[PDB]
Amino acid sequence: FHFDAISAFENYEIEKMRDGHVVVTTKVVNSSLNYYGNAHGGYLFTLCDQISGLVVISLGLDGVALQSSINYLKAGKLDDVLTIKGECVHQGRTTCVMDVDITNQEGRNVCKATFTMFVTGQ
Amino acid sequence: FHFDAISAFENYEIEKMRDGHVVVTTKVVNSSLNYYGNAHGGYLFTLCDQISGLVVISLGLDGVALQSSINYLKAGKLDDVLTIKGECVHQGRTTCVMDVDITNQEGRNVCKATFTMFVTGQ
Amino acid sequence: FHFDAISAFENYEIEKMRDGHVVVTTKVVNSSLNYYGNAHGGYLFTLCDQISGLVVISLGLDGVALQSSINYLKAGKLDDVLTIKGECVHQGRTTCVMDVDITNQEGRNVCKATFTMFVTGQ
Amino acid sequence: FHFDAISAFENYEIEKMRDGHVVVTTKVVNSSLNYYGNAHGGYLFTLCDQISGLVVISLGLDGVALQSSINYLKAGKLDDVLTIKGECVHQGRTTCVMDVDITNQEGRNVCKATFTMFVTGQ
Repeated sequence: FHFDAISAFENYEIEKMRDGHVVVTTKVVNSSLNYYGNAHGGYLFTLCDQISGLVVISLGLDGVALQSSINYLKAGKLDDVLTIKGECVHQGRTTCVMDVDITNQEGRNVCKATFTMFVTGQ
Repeated sequence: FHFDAISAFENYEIEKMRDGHVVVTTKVVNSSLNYYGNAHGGYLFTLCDQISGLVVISLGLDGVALQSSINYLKAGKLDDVLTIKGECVHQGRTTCVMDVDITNQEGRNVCKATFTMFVTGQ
Repeated sequence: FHFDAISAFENYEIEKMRDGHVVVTTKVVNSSLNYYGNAHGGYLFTLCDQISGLVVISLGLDGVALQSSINYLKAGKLDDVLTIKGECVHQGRTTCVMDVDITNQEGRNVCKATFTMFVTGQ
Repeated sequence: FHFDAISAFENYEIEKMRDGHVVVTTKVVNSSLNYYGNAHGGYLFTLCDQISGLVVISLGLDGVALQSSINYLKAGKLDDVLTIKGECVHQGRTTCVMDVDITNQEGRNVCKATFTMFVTGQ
């Protein structure tokens, strides 16, 4: 019947962004959560997708989304500090593939995603 | 270097929510967009994921995310009205599978996603 | 330690192959099965992938695989007659997306897959 | 109109199978190929899926397939020696996630897949 907006990156720190390697941290807040008080499925995905986009930028490329996949491994909670790590695992002539993982402050794996993108150009 | 928060469902209309069938509409606004002025990949995913969650609720179930997939077909733009349609395509004893599609106001297909969930219970 | 080769399409009937629409039937035999006597995960995928390839051919296109996804819904068994139905759900300038479903002789849904392909040309 | 059966593991060597780690090699032969003389999409998937199944066995578990994904990176060719490497990247109470990669004899990455399985038991 009613639910609040889901928001992502109301806070973040770019730790690394260089040559296809990206690390970004963010703290889980109330707008990150679903009904059950866990990190929203869309929120966690958006975290990964954005970092994927940064990997692409870091390569001097312009990209457009094609297909994306995600596995949910462990719930995120309010006040968790999530470390988002992106890597380009395949750079093709016309496509790129990015792998992105999220771990919490205890080192536990939260989710893992893969992004298949089309290279719009340089 | 810098980017704004990505937000989803700052506005929405639930048109249908009954027995595994869900339709929700929303208007694309500035917080929905990426750098290039298109609907953000995470935004479109979050739209689908939330409606998937509603399909599950509409069945009287509690669900937890496992794996999710999305295909991006056509860009969303500022002021687009996006119609989000969810259906449970498989209700298993212990898992559910939801298909979710988004179409714009011109009837064009924007994206399509599939959600594989674990049934936490009734 | 030891396992037999997995084989697909040692028998098949093309029922329909026209303008992006494909239906193919096949009977599950011993070489289709895994250790537990169910239709092998790779076998069911191969069934879908091949029919996806036929959808592409039926459109007068040449395609190359990019990314593919599958959901397993119900086990296939020896002597099942599996109906494999393929459709192009999106024909883009440079990519295609195919949806493929398998149902058994009792009308039950066995698996469902999605193929994202690159158009090599006409 | 006509096409030959697609077959997988008509030859193979298990190099490693221990505690969630699996390496298997196989040589690409004529029955592995599609129309265009490349390794068939279903063939490469079947290679990965089978090794995923071995990872699960190596853990003393019984598994059933749920959802699987694959990215195709570079074509396989006749006489290629493909090295298939599987790992369990997440062992949950009720599910497992396997990552599987294939590289050819030149060290080039051919494809990469992810398997989400349900643990039937011990």
